[PDB]
Amino acid sequence: GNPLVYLDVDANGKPLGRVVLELKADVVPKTAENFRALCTGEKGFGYKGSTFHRVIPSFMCQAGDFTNHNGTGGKSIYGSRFPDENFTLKHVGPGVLSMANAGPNTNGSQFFICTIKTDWLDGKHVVFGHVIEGMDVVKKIESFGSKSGRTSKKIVITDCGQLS
Ligand SMILES: CCOC(=O)c1cnc2cc(=O)[nH]n2c1C
Repeated sequence: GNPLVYLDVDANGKPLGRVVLELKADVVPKTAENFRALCTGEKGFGYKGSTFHRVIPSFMCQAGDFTNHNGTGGKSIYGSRFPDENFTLKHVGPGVLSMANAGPNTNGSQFFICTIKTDWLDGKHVVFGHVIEGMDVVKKIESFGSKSGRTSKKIVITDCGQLS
Protein backbone atom coordinates (compact mmCIF):
# COMPACT_ATOMS: atom_id res chain seq x y z
CA GLY A 1 0.00 0.00 0.00
CA ASN A 2 0.91 3.66 0.05
CA PRO A 3 3.70 4.59 2.48
CA LEU A 4 2.91 6.17 5.81
CA VAL A 5 5.75 8.35 7.12
CA TYR A 6 6.18 10.54 10.19
CA LEU A 7 7.80 13.81 11.22
CA ASP A 8 8.41 14.49 14.91
CA VAL A 9 8.63 18.27 15.36
CA ASP A 10 10.07 20.48 18.08
CA ALA A 11 9.52 24.20 18.56
CA ASN A 12 12.32 25.91 20.49
CA GLY A 13 13.58 22.54 21.62
CA LYS A 14 10.33 21.19 23.01
CA PRO A 15 8.27 18.52 21.24
CA LEU A 16 5.02 19.44 19.56
CA GLY A 17 4.19 15.88 18.54
CA ARG A 18 4.05 13.86 15.37
CA VAL A 19 2.75 14.54 11.88
CA VAL A 20 1.81 11.36 9.99
CA LEU A 21 1.64 11.64 6.21
CA GLU A 22 0.27 9.29 3.58
CA LEU A 23 2.38 9.38 0.41
CA LYS A 24 0.28 8.82 -2.72
CA ALA A 25 2.70 6.46 -4.44
CA ASP A 26 -0.27 5.13 -6.40
CA VAL A 27 -0.55 8.52 -8.19
CA VAL A 28 2.99 9.93 -8.00
CA PRO A 29 5.37 7.03 -7.28
CA LYS A 30 8.60 8.87 -8.04
CA THR A 31 7.66 11.86 -5.88
CA ALA A 32 6.41 9.65 -3.05
CA GLU A 33 9.56 7.51 -3.13
CA ASN A 34 11.77 10.58 -2.86
CA PHE A 35 9.97 11.83 0.23
CA ARG A 36 9.82 8.36 1.79
CA ALA A 37 13.56 7.80 1.48
CA LEU A 38 14.33 11.32 2.74
CA CYS A 39 12.27 10.49 5.82
CA THR A 40 14.10 7.24 6.52
CA GLY A 41 17.48 8.75 5.65
CA GLU A 42 18.42 5.48 3.95
CA LYS A 43 20.46 7.17 1.18
CA GLY A 44 22.68 8.88 3.75
CA PHE A 45 20.84 12.21 3.90
CA GLY A 46 17.35 13.46 4.53
CA TYR A 47 15.04 15.47 6.70
CA LYS A 48 16.24 14.46 10.17
CA GLY A 49 17.47 17.56 12.00
CA SER A 50 16.22 20.04 9.41
CA THR A 51 13.67 22.80 9.89
CA PHE A 52 10.42 24.36 8.88
CA HIS A 53 12.08 27.56 7.67
CA ARG A 54 9.15 29.31 5.93
CA VAL A 55 5.73 29.31 7.58
CA ILE A 56 2.89 31.63 6.52
CA PRO A 57 -0.31 31.63 8.61
CA SER A 58 -3.46 30.86 6.61
CA PHE A 59 -1.30 29.46 3.79
CA MET A 60 1.24 26.70 4.45
CA CYS A 61 4.23 25.41 6.38
CA GLN A 62 7.36 24.75 4.31
CA ALA A 63 10.35 22.58 5.15
CA GLY A 64 12.86 20.20 3.63
CA ASP A 65 15.96 22.34 2.97
CA PHE A 66 18.33 20.00 4.78
CA THR A 67 21.45 21.39 3.08
CA ASN A 68 21.18 25.18 3.60
CA HIS A 69 18.27 25.41 6.08
CA ASN A 70 16.95 28.58 4.46
CA GLY A 71 15.02 27.73 1.27
CA THR A 72 17.90 27.81 -1.22
CA GLY A 73 18.94 24.18 -0.85
CA GLY A 74 17.84 20.57 -0.62
CA LYS A 75 18.30 17.70 -3.04
CA SER A 76 16.34 14.66 -4.13
CA ILE A 77 17.38 11.03 -3.94
CA TYR A 78 17.73 11.10 -7.74
CA GLY A 79 19.93 14.16 -8.12
CA SER A 80 19.62 17.84 -7.38
CA ARG A 81 16.20 18.20 -9.09
CA PHE A 82 13.60 15.97 -10.72
CA PRO A 83 10.64 16.55 -13.06
CA ASP A 84 7.08 17.39 -12.16
CA GLU A 85 5.59 13.90 -12.21
CA ASN A 86 1.98 15.01 -12.76
CA PHE A 87 -0.47 17.55 -11.37
CA THR A 88 -3.35 15.15 -10.85
CA LEU A 89 -3.85 15.56 -7.11
CA LYS A 90 -5.11 19.04 -6.22
CA HIS A 91 -4.54 21.49 -3.37
CA VAL A 92 -7.99 20.78 -2.00
CA GLY A 93 -7.67 22.01 1.58
CA PRO A 94 -5.75 21.93 4.85
CA GLY A 95 -3.45 18.93 5.21
CA VAL A 96 -2.35 18.65 1.58
CA LEU A 97 1.33 17.72 1.17
CA SER A 98 2.93 19.23 -1.92
CA MET A 99 6.39 19.83 -3.40
CA ALA A 100 7.90 23.28 -3.18
CA ASN A 101 9.66 24.40 -6.33
CA ALA A 102 11.27 27.32 -8.10
CA GLY A 103 9.56 26.75 -11.42
CA PRO A 104 8.69 23.77 -13.60
CA ASN A 105 10.70 20.60 -13.01
CA THR A 106 12.72 21.83 -10.04
CA ASN A 107 11.54 19.44 -7.34
CA GLY A 108 14.24 18.65 -4.81
CA SER A 109 13.48 17.98 -1.17
CA GLN A 110 11.52 21.03 -0.04
CA PHE A 111 7.83 20.48 0.62
CA PHE A 112 4.90 22.22 2.21
CA ILE A 113 1.81 21.30 4.18
CA CYS A 114 -1.16 23.48 3.37
CA THR A 115 -3.32 24.97 6.09
CA ILE A 116 -5.99 26.19 3.62
CA LYS A 117 -7.18 25.26 0.13
CA THR A 118 -4.52 26.71 -2.20
CA ASP A 119 -6.17 26.25 -5.58
CA TRP A 120 -3.83 28.61 -7.45
CA LEU A 121 -0.99 26.10 -6.95
CA ASP A 122 -2.88 23.43 -8.91
CA GLY A 123 -0.90 22.62 -12.03
CA LYS A 124 2.22 24.29 -10.61
CA HIS A 125 3.12 22.17 -7.57
CA VAL A 126 3.01 18.39 -7.41
CA VAL A 127 0.71 17.21 -4.63
CA PHE A 128 1.87 13.86 -3.32
CA GLY A 129 0.07 13.15 -0.06
CA HIS A 130 -1.77 14.45 2.96
CA VAL A 131 -1.84 14.54 6.75
CA ILE A 132 -3.28 11.38 8.31
CA GLU A 133 -2.73 12.50 11.92
CA GLY A 134 -1.19 15.52 13.58
CA MET A 135 -3.02 18.48 12.10
CA ASP A 136 -2.81 19.90 15.63
CA VAL A 137 0.98 19.90 15.23
CA VAL A 138 0.63 21.57 11.84
CA LYS A 139 -1.56 24.29 13.39
CA LYS A 140 1.05 24.87 16.10
CA ILE A 141 3.76 25.20 13.44
CA GLU A 142 1.54 27.58 11.46
CA SER A 143 1.02 29.73 14.56
CA PHE A 144 4.80 30.30 14.69
CA GLY A 145 4.91 31.77 11.17
CA SER A 146 4.46 35.29 9.84
CA LYS A 147 3.36 37.08 6.70
CA SER A 148 6.98 37.15 5.51
CA GLY A 149 7.42 33.45 6.21
CA ARG A 150 10.02 34.01 8.91
CA THR A 151 9.36 31.81 11.93
CA SER A 152 9.15 33.11 15.47
CA LYS A 153 10.30 29.80 17.00
CA LYS A 154 12.93 27.36 15.76
CA ILE A 155 10.90 24.52 14.25
CA VAL A 156 12.95 21.33 13.88
CA ILE A 157 12.12 17.89 12.50
CA THR A 158 13.99 16.00 15.24
CA ASP A 159 13.07 12.53 13.95
CA CYS A 160 11.36 11.11 10.90
CA GLY A 161 10.87 7.77 9.23
CA GLN A 162 8.50 5.25 7.72
CA LEU A 163 5.66 3.59 9.60
CA SER A 164 4.51 1.29 6.77
C1 LIG B 1 12.08 24.74 -3.43
C2 LIG B 1 11.91 26.19 -3.88
O1 LIG B 1 11.79 27.00 -2.67
C3 LIG B 1 11.48 28.29 -2.82
O2 LIG B 1 11.25 28.77 -3.93
C4 LIG B 1 11.48 29.07 -1.59
C5 LIG B 1 12.06 28.51 -0.42
N1 LIG B 1 12.07 29.17 0.71
C6 LIG B 1 11.55 30.42 0.77
C7 LIG B 1 11.41 31.34 1.81
C8 LIG B 1 10.76 32.47 1.27
O3 LIG B 1 10.44 33.50 1.86
N2 LIG B 1 10.52 32.26 -0.03
N3 LIG B 1 10.99 30.99 -0.34
C9 LIG B 1 10.94 30.35 -1.52
C10 LIG B 1 10.30 31.05 -2.69
